[PDB]
Amino acid sequence: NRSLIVTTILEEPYVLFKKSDKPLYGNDRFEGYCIDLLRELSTILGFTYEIRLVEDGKYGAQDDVNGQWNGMVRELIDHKADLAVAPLAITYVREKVIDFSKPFMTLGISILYRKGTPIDSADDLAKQTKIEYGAVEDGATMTFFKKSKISTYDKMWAFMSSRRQSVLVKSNEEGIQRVLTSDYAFLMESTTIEFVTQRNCNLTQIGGLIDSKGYGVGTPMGSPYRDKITIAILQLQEEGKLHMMKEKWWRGNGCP
Amino acid sequence: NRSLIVTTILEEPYVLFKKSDKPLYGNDRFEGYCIDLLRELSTILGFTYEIRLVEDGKYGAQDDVNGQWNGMVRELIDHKADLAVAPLAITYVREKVIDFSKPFMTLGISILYRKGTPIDSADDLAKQTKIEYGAVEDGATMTFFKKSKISTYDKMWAFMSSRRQSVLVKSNEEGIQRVLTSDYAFLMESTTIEFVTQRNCNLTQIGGLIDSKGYGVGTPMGSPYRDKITIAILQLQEEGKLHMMKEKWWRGNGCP
Ligand SMILES: N[C@@H](C[C@@H](C/C=C/c1ccc(/N=N/c2ccccc2)cc1)C(=O)O)C(=O)O
Ligand SMILES: [Cl-]
Repeated sequence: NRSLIVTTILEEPYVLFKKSDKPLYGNDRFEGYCIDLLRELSTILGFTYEIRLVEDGKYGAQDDVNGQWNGMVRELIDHKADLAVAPLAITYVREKVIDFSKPFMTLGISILYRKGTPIDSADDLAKQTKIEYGAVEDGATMTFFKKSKISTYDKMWAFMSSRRQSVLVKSNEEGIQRVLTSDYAFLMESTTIEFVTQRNCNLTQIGGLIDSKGYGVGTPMGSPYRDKITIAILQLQEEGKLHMMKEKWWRGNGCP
Repeated sequence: NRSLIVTTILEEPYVLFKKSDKPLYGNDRFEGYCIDLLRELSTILGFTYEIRLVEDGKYGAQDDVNGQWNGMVRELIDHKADLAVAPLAITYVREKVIDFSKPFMTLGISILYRKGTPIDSADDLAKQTKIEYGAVEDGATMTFFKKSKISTYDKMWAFMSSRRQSVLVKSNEEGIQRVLTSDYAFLMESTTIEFVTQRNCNLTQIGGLIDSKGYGVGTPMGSPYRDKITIAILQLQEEGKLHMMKEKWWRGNGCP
């Protein structure tokens, strides 16, 4: 029964500040899917924890000049947190430097856009330059296009790469706003798209999932929590609890 | 330098004997998704191997009286195999006794039924009695329904259980043939449903995934290969190689 430090990041509906008229204290300031998941994990494993929002505000990417990591990944590497419980994508490059639990949610990159247009796939966007499109700078989604040898997606990356300053945004809050107020398609993880489209009733996911990945709890390399967390996740999945938590948090405010 | 012993089991289209007019020897006698996966893994990690078909023809379950395991899971526990490369579901009870890689495929229980009807979900079946529905008796799909506390799945279990002589079958093939000839829906893994619907143009999956689980490569607890194989699988996913393999082994002769 250690007391752990858990790093996480603000992103609805995984983690948000709980609405209140007066200051809330400590872990009580937060709510969301990942907050509920962290509570269920602590019940099973028997630990208390302090939630600390990641200090530099980032998920985790590697500086290609100096090799250094940032974000929640770096916090784990440096043993500044015990666990990262967030919508943090399990990717090849990250799994090499930290230990992820098995996934608690499965998803893929897709496209956020306006409802009734001729666009129907990544190919449709890749073909033309008239409708702009991008992703959040330095997330797994942007990293995917940058590294992809796949035809359409190297082509999409050229468009993005040569327009880094315009089409790449700094957050999801900013991407969504750009979709809503300009002619722009936002490349984004499908779970987040599904939350957005149950709120902004004039937006939609375009096409299928472009790839496949999961979110996992991050731990430092070698951590004894990693396997215990994987086993607790499997228990919660088999009890129906992960599904119930997803329904709780994605229950859109009634989108006609 | 030591070759690995890989336990597996015959299961279409994951592992089958290859039909060929040309002489085949040893491992080359097998083909399938899991064989292609093993070959990619051995190229990436640089190991040689011998494929062996599991002695008791089982994936792996624990005896409810004496606590002993069988199947491929037992071969890993006893250190008789280094890897199990098969569509072995990553479950809580198994993950406690062996080390699974991360999933190479993610799936769930779903519903096989004919096209063209107003039936659109599990709930549509649950609240009627005209259309019969069932599953393989004593299979993982049945286990789910029996333990679920969800209202819809509870009704479904009560129906299937009480009507077991009428609606449960001994094999997927008996259930599929029944969907084709009679007013009957069949519950099984979505991977199997996809294989079927690619070959039976008059059939479809109804609704989405009822639960969520992954197939993973098994290794003995503590194996140094587990994390390596995880990292190779993530590389293959990101390169689009696992998607290409899935398409190769699942695609049928096309349907309008
Ligand atoms: N979930 C993905 C990240 C996800 C999208 C969002 C990435 C993102 C990256 C950095 C980020 N940073 N926000 C701040 C905010 C304030 C200060 C510094 C940074 C905000 C969002 C994606 O679709 O790629 C991952 O795990 O990398
Ligand atoms: Cl793992």
